[PDB]
Amino acid sequence: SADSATPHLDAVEQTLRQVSPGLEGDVWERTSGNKLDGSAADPSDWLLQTPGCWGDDRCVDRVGTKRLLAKMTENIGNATRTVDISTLAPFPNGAFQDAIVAGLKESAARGNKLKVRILVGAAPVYHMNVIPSKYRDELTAKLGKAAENITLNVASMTTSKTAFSWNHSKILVVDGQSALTGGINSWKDDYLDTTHPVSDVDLALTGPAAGSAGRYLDTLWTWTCQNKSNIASVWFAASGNAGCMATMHKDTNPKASPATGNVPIIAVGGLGVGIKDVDPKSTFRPHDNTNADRDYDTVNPEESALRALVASAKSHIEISQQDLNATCPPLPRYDIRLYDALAAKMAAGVKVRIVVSDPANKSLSEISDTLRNRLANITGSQQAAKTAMCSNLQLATFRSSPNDKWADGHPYAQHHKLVSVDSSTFYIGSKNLYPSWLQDFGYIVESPEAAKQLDAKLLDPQWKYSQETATVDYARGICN
Repeated sequence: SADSATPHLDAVEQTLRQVSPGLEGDVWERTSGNKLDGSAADPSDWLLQTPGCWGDDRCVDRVGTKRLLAKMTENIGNATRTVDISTLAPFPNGAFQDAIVAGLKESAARGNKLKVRILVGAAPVYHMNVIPSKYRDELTAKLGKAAENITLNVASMTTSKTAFSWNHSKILVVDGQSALTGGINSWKDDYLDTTHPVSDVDLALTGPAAGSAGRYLDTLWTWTCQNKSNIASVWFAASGNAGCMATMHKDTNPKASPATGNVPIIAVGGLGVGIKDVDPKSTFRPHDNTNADRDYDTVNPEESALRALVASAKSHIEISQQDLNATCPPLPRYDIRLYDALAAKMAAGVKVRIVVSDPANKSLSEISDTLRNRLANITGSQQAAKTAMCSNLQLATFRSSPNDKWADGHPYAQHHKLVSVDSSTFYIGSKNLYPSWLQDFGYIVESPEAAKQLDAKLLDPQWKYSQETATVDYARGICN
């Protein structure tokens, strides 16, 4: 018998086919043959960690931010057919807008005509910073003559006011062949023009998994175009006499996709609330959508995917997030199944590291108290729960230097949506682990070589400096 080289993806895949079988292909997809899109000078620069400083409370070395902007511009500049962008509102501005404009000009200068979609999600209150006809016109002016070659769709969307759902995915797909995704929403939101920048992470790849991201964006745009005449749901603006391109990706890029590398990946997203009510094909049989809505799970496979990635760990788990708990009533405070999965792992002796952003930006007591309470359910007593927790947990707030704050007095903040297990398989995307009912998207990658680069370039330094805030750290007998 033959031994799988992708045990973690195999397990996550099995769970996704149980939960969201009918969404396979569109909202989640397993592909082989991807390449993590790092040059030959720097093999790790698929890992787009911003700002890139470590050990330095003045963040001298901004190579991470500089590399992100250059990669956005380069990827768009190589477009020959399509450019597909999603983010949280507002529409691109500042340095991101400059990179979009420069890339689109470079593609046009090479003789290309492009279709371009730009989709943002809006909180129902934020409808000032979301005028799509204004953004279309400003981008068209900045493009100049290059605008003649661009068929543009720009939209802001809210899928549920009652259940607080709108797009939060952050994706750049070019020609359905290259993709960037992660937690970086904009230059200003991560305070990157600043001497207290926010730590964040994106990944860049090429290959079939970029097609997966395009199919996810086709799912959101099919709904957006179906609702383009409902002003409460969608504000839509297009160039010239262009239509609403519901399926730009299916139409302009194909399904069979050639391999560019040897990395297996599960692309996985969610549809939030108000796009699709249920996966009619699902036989899964496990208001609070995170913890008490089966139908919601079936159209939000990313939630089950992230819990399955935790469950697949045999040795150790590292979680880096803005938080594990939500502070947004009516949302629940935490994902019960996620915390139960983490508790069961510690009950087995699997190590769990959780680094979250400084509450200033305890936050920590909330996490350890909950893990302990879920462990008490499993182990039978608070004393046995403490034994399992103190012996297997590392819990801290984030720091990128030996200073407790940035040199300029602001606290460190972090916005990662990162999970890694067994120095093997990791998620980078836009989906927070705290309860949230938005459209989100990310990639789960199984590659020990890449996961070890993630250790060396991100998680090892993160812990070198964050351990100083730890309230629990089994490696030094700390358990306060």
